[PDB]
Amino acid sequence: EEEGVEWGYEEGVEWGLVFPDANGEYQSPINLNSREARYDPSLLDVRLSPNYVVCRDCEVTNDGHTIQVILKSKSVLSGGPLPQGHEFELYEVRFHWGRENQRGSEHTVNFKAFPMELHLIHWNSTLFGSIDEAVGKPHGIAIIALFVQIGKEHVGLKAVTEILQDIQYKGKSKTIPCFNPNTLLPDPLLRDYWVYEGSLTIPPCSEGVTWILFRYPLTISQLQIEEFRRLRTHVKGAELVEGCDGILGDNFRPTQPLSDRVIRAAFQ
Ligand SMILES: [Cl-]
Ligand SMILES: [Cl-]
Ligand SMILES: [Cl-]
Repeated sequence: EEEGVEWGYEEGVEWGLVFPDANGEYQSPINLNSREARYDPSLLDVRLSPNYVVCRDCEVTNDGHTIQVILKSKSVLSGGPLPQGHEFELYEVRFHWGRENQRGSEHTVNFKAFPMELHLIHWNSTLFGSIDEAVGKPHGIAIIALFVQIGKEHVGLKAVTEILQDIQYKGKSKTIPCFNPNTLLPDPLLRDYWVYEGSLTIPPCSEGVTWILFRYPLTISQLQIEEFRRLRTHVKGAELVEGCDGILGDNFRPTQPLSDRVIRAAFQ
């Protein structure tokens, strides 16, 4: 980090050489084979319950690797695969997208990739005092993944996309007045999901992450994805590294071995 270690999606050291957790057995993302998913009736014992509210204290940043929308942990998630009574607070939203519409998502479903995937990152406030303390620990982090296609405009995300112009380079941030994560959830009647255990898809790549992947995608407009496609991996004026084009895009980690993992479905 302070020793000059930059990581990215183009040229650079293999992540496992610098981030030991990346060498684990249970990494993310993965290909999800829908036919291999096992229905678990117990996921319905307490219905997965995203209790999200509007955020009026929210910062958007370009960290050179993704766009982060940092929220307030007021929105909360519980139920489904999560331990009974535990409250997972929503900390932020991160984005992964492609340079062309045929790729961009981190996870694939039956080997199909999507133009974008967004991650709603939650931490367990029932067990831990902060998200930093929860990383890498059992039941510490739960991430909801949404696949995103290209189509009609996403109104809720316009609050973000219309300020991407202001954070084109690494290290730039922008406060926005209002963001509602409810708009990132499928309609209440379209919330089939799969669950598996894995890792962060970015360094440090720690395991202990419960992944909840919704079956139904969001849509953003072509203009919206084009804004994302202008973003840069470095500060303005930086000398590009050999092999790199300075463009932040196709910012997905390759899919990882399933190993012996059981993928569960909350639906038949
Ligand atoms: Cl790499
Ligand atoms: Cl992420
Ligand atoms: Cl410009």
